[PDB]
Amino acid sequence: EMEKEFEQIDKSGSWAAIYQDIRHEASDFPSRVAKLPKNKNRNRYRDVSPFDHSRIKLHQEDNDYINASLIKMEEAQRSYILTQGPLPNTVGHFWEMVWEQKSRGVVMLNRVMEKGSLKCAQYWPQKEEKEMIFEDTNLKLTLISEDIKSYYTVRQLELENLTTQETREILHFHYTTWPDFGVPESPASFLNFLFKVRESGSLSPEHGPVVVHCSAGIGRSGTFCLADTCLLLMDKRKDPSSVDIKKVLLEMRKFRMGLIQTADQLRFSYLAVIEGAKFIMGDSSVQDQWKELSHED
Ligand SMILES: O=C(O)COc1cccc(Cl)c1
Repeated sequence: EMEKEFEQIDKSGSWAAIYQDIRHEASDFPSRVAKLPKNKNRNRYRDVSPFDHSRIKLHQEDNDYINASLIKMEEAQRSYILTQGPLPNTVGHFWEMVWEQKSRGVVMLNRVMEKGSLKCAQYWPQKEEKEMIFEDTNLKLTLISEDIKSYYTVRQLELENLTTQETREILHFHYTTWPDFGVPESPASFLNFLFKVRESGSLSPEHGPVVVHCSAGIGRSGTFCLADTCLLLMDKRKDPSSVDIKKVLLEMRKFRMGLIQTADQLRFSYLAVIEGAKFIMGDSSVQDQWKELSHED
């Protein structure tokens, strides 16, 4: 059981040690396309690249490259696209990807500005009456509605293919109180947020994969899909002891490098899964307690 493993590592203070064993066992696959000189301005960080085998390709003849990976969790029947925060010159590529992959949800785990620096381009509209047009990819994006909670925001967006006049509704889930290289206030507000994404249908197999990002798309983004996948596996087998979070994280690291960036993100992931297991194990009321503790009202 992970809860016992949790106490052993906590009492022995071994998080930095567990974390280094994961770093050392992690997959290394080629990322040749990311490193082509024509793609240097498509990468936010020189040291965070998609592997060639799992990279998302844009359907455009000129240049198919975006810093985005498909993470396919076969047993859980869940897919995720993990990506960087869009750059000023890749906002059009970002929405082209959302369109082409048939995604229903975008999960954003960072603020546009953190620690006095820009972590992400402002890639969605701030007011209903001021829509965004991406000339390079022929898409229009309108803000339909915005629901603000204390520490996250849910936006309904309309994406229009200007080439075919097709429209889709995209849900933007914005977690607004999670610091870079840090961990949420408590497992409670993070779990409340993850359950809200699930409730929307955005993670369901009748849609394309959810798009998840932070600044690099590996740390905070990693924590989100590790907790979701672990809870679904636990669900699927109704056995908390059957789930090894270290093995799931290594399986995810076959698809994108660096998922979970610090030992505290790793400890946070264990905590989130352990608390989440209360619900998965048949205590429905725990979901209402999370909503209370998160103080979203
Ligand atoms: O997602 C996080 O919390 C941390 O991830 C990173 C942020 C910026 C740069 C790099 Cl290399 C990683």
